[PDB]
Order: sequence, then C-alpha cells, then structure tokens
Amino acid sequence: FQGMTEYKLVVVGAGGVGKSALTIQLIQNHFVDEYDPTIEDSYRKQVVIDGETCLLDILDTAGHEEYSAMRDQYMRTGEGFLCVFAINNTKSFEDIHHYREQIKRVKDSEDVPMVLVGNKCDLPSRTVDTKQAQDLARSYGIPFIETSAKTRQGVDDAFYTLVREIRKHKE
Ligand SMILES: Nc1nc2c(ncn2[C@@H]2O[C@H](COP(=O)(O)OP(=O)(O)NP(=O)(O)O)[C@@H](O)[C@H]2O)c(=O)[nH]1
Ligand SMILES: [Mg+2]
Repeated sequence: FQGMTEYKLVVVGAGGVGKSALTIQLIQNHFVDEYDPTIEDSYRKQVVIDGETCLLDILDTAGHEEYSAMRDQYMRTGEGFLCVFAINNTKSFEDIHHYREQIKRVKDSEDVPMVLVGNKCDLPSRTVDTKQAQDLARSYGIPFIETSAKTRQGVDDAFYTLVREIRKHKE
C-alpha cells in the first residue's frame, strides 16, 4: 500500500448543460451563475466512498468542439465518464448517443464505466421525462441520476456512483 486509490473521471456533454457548474459544486461547494465556456480544465479531490479513501482526478471538457486528435488523447486517459444532458434541452439528450459512441471509439471497448446525468432539475421548463432517461440508461446497462448544480441535489451521488461503476469493472 503506497497511498490512496486514484480514479480518473471525465465529464462530457453538450454546451451549456452544466458540466462546469457540477464540478465546481463538488470541489468548492459554490454555484457558478455565469456561463464561461470551457476548453479543458482539471481538478482534484480526496474523498471517502464506501469506507475507501480515494483521490479523484476530474477532467472538465468542452461542449462545443469539432474533431480533434488532441480531444481523443485526453479522453483516452479517463477510466469513467459522466454523460451529462439538461432536462430542459431535448437536443442535449439526443446528443448523449454521440458522446457514448465517441467514448467507445477512443477506449476501443464496448464496456466502459459511465453514468447518465440529467441536470437542471430545479427549472420549470422540463422537456425530457424521467422515464425516458431511465429507459435510455437501462438500454445501456448504466445508472441514471437527476441533479441540480444550483440546489446541490445529486451532485455527490453522481460522482460517487461513477467511482462505484469503475470498481465493479476493475473487480
Ligand atoms: N438553474 C440551473 N442553472 C444551471 C445548472 N447547472 C448549470 N446552470 C447554468 O447553466 C449555464 C451553463 O453552465 P456551465 O456549467 O458553464 O455549462 P457547461 O456544460 O460547463 N458549458 P461548456 O460546455 O461551454 O463548458 C450557467 O449559466 C449555469 O449557471 C442547474 O442545475 N440549474
Ligand atoms: Mg464548462
């Protein structure tokens, strides 16, 4: 034993869905109201999950990005992925298929640890129903979690659930 177990997590999804707001809530317990588009940013946090001390390396990605050899190179470092859409943006939900295919391509595998995240659950303008998201997640064999980066609903659960999926795959 040389130190804690390390887990490399990557947050993906369409522009504006709340990838950065979810990550900053986890790290800083702060809600970011401004929309500052991301290119690529990295964060770290030590936490305890199921009685195991873990070091989380979190990579926050761009939601507006053409094909990039450089995008593939950082995505291939990930061990697990949060696939994020916004519950008031039907196009972001339809884009989940594209993110899943991109991940399978870069990892060259059919069985990659992933969690489906439906964010902005605090807003009144829901267009994607809970049952539709749950059916999509069941079709992939992965968990679904509803979140709000503003209220903090589900934020810790999303990241911890992804770590649990990585552990099941390793073992
Ligand atoms: N009401 C509410 N607003 C949110 C929520 N999560 C994010 N937002 C808002 O949505 C906007 C975009 O959030 P942001 O985290 O920057 O999205 P992103 O997915 O990182 N965008 P990009 O891909 O361009 O980096 C911000 O104005 C933010 O305050 C939420 O759960 N509820
Ligand atoms: Mg961002």
